[PDB]
Amino acid sequence: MASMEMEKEFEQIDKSGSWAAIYQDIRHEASDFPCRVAKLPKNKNRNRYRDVSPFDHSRIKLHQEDNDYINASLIKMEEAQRSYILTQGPLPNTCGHFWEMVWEQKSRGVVMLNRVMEKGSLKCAQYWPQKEEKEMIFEDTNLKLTLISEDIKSYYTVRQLELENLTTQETREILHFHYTTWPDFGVPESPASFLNFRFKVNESGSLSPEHGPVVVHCSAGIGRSGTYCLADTCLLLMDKRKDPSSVDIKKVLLEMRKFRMGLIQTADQLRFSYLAVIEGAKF
Ligand SMILES: [Cl-]
Ligand SMILES: [Cl-]
Ligand SMILES: [Cl-]
Repeated sequence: MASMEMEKEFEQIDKSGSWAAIYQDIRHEASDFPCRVAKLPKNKNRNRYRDVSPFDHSRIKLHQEDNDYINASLIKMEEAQRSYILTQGPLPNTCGHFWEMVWEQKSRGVVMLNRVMEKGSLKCAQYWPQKEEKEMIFEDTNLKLTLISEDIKSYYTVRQLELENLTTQETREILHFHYTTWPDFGVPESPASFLNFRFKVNESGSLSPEHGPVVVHCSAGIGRSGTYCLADTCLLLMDKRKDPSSVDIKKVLLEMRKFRMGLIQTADQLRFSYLAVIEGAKF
């Protein structure tokens, strides 16, 4: 019943053509916090986009002795009982930092929402190994990463990776959930594949409470990644709440934007998030 209620509002926004107005209201209401660390001169080459930075209060800090900076934010959705690390696609010089973050934060799942190249432009470095016999060694952070197997499906691929801390020789299995079919322009026409992908992430065990937060990225870590986090958080809230129809997607998005700027980068992404929540509410 909460799906039919939200669907009638959705149809009202469609008929009004008010998606852009609602979206601009969100942009205007969104939190503004300092990002002084991200903007230090020494961090210039650690940011893929000069206009997308983590706030100081929620940034993930690396623990090794150097420079603690990575373009990544901890989004703690307390009522939904889930935290997420949203991060940019790693750069050629930050793939060691990325896996150091995964190790130190105890994450067991990585959700990737882009292809490495799209429309003939690079969105992310090739930060995992494509071939079993060609493992990756990150000499700066002393980590080794091996492809163990992969399950390639028509719309997404799940890879079983082994991440080894070369200092301690401890190994962990990391699952790489790679949504490979987001369209080159716009958003998916239907959220069915997106929701089936989310189900596979949530059923994998990689997001058990015993493990650290899932790491989610796209190219900047705000648009497609914001859509995934927003839909997942809203659907979780529909279980936490006594009345599932009380979940207000705009309010949830504003709460997420306390922890990372720019989440949801277009009105079409906002509409898609509503559509995904409406459909997932049925199930
Ligand atoms: Cl500096
Ligand atoms: Cl709410
Ligand atoms: Cl924005």
